[PDB]
Amino acid sequence: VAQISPQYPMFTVPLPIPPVKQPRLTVTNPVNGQEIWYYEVEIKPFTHQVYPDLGSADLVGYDGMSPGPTFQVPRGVETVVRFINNAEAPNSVHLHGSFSRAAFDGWAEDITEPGSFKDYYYPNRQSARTLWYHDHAMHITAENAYRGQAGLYMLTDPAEDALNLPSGYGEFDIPMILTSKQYTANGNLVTTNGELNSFWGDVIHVNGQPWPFKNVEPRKYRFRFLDAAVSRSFGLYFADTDAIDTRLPFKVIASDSGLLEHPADTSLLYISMAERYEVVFDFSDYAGKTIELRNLGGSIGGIGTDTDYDNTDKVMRFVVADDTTQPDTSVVPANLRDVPFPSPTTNTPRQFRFGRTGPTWTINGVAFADVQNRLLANVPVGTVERWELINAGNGWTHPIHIHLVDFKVISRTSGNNARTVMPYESGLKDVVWLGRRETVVVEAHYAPFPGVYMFHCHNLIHEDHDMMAAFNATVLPDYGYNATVFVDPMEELWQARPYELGEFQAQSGQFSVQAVTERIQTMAEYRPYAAADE
Ligand SMILES: *[C@@H]1O[C@H](CO)[C@@H](O[C@@H]2O[C@H](CO)[C@@H](O[C@@H]3O[C@H](CO)[C@@H](O)[C@H](O)[C@@H]3O)[C@H](O)[C@H]2NC(C)=O)[C@H](O)[C@H]1NC(C)=O
Ligand SMILES: Nc1ncnc2c1ncn2[C@@H]1O[C@H](COP(=O)(O)OP(=O)(O)OP(=O)(O)O)[C@@H](O)[C@H]1O
Ligand SMILES: *[C@@H]1O[C@H](CO)[C@@H](O[C@@H]2O[C@H](CO)[C@@H](O)[C@H](O)[C@H]2NC(C)=O)[C@H](O)[C@H]1NC(C)=O
Ligand SMILES: [Cl-]
Ligand SMILES: [Cl-]
Ligand SMILES: [Cu+2]
Ligand SMILES: [Cu+2]
Ligand SMILES: [Cu+2]
Ligand SMILES: [Cu+2]
Repeated sequence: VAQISPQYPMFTVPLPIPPVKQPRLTVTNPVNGQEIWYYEVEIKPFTHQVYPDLGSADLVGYDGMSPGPTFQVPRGVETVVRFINNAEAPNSVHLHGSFSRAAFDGWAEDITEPGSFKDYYYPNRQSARTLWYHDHAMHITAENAYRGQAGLYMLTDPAEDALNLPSGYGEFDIPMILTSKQYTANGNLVTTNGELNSFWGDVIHVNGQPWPFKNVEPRKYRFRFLDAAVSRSFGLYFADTDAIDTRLPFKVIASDSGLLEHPADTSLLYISMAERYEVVFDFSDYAGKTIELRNLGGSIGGIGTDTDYDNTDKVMRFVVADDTTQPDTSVVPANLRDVPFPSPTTNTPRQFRFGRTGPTWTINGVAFADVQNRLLANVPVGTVERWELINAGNGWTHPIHIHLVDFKVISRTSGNNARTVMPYESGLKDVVWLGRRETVVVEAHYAPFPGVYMFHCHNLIHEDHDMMAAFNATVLPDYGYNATVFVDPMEELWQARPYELGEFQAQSGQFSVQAVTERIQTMAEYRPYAAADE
């Protein structure tokens, strides 16, 4: 249908790379003598000239930019990130892909008001994967995400590095953070506020830039795809501009939770909100060509309901040079890793139904705000469980996120007989897309930390009104590991604290080296992540 946003100059601005986010300092952990990387992130308003010939867009972002700066963390280095609210509305930060303790996982009610800051303690012990950090605050997630509180967080393993995949952030390892927005005549953002069905957007962005180009060498690139959009699901394919309907093959090498067991040979990638897929594309056969990254129309080929616009079939262009600077020495092994799949269970699955109760998006007819009713499951830590995620509806689709766990997609049924399980769903994931009339069974090990945790739809419109609920990953009082201070997300010890702008800019009081050191050494003594130690 006709584009509503003004006419944009297609493929004329080059793809931005979020900078890598540098720690302020490191703090000796008294427990193990190791260095904890400490960072400061300032959430603040800024403007961006999106449309060269028009007004500015008002955004609010991690360190005054969208996407946020990219985190790059080796497995086994604990990080502490002080997320500092200097904006107009509260925040709650969720590290999506992290088995963070309940109080460091971005619980929607665990907010930071402006003039406050919260310290998040992350383990960084999981399998190498593309994580992303984003706002999760009660009822205001859609707008906080859309206005630009989302950035990448790369968990790296030297073992993954010995597979010799195309490498180097900004070089042959490219973040591909997709968003779908709408602009006014004056080129500001159209707000998602008061939207209750879906906010599709008619302007496609990669890393915050509408319809970019990148100049590439005719060799393999590692592409880290993330759908950071509010509501748009995609069917990605690449075509030579000479033949825009001819889909070029590529390999999926990883899903949400990290590497597949084997690359999945693919020509069409389904990706919905909050899904991460890592692709290797070989430009070597296309020396001298423009490859266009495109999106499947017909609401992702009849899997979705998304409205398509004049230009939502276009993502960005790759202008392929005649030659490499030096040889491409990277490969893609047939065997990437042994995926730590959960031990299969025969226990009867739980059922969660994603639908409507009048004007409200619900799970089992419950809204997240209905505190009484929203804790839908108690799972003993260690348990493997199958959840059957049900979309009975033809008029909505629901990418379901479970916090804490990595899961195996066991099965997909479709009431429009459209598809089953996809080859790139062969590994471990933390989001799975319920297309039209789709039921999906996932299997997860609810481990290793006890806590109250969220699960929900990642269509941020639906999440906010109000398709979210909670599970309790439970232990008996004799469990120890200080479980009593890490099970309740709203525990006083880990709550936001106020600060003054002058303290923050001068690196004094609470931001002295000394205070930051004392505060993080105190946190470390509680040993939040000990039970994972292997
Ligand atoms: C999520 O599940 C956890 C279990 O992992 C629940 O925490 C448990 O809460 C009960 C009471 O809330 C605690 O037992 C109590 O101990 C004191 C004596 O020291 C006494 O006042 C009570 O009679 C009772 O025996 C239990 O220790 C605690 N477990 C842990 C490990 O903290 C938690 O309540 C659940 N959250 C929700 C929202 O359901
Ligand atoms: N996006 C939406 N927002 C609100 N209501 C919707 C939406 N899409 C569909 N509905 C309504 O919700 C109900 C269920 O929609 P659904 O897609 O299941 O409809 P259907 O085609 O009639 O399927 P069935 O015959 O199995 O009910 C219907 O009353 C429909 O009109
Ligand atoms: C739970 O948290 C407490 C609070 O930090 C830990 O207590 C510390 O333990 C170390 C080593 O035993 C001592 O040297 C500290 O002086 C303790 N501080 C306090 C206030 O008690 C405790 O070890 C943690 N327990 C577990 C099981 O992880
Ligand atoms: Cl059930
Ligand atoms: Cl110990
Ligand atoms: Cu998320
Ligand atoms: Cu998450
Ligand atoms: Cu939904
Ligand atoms: Cu979430």
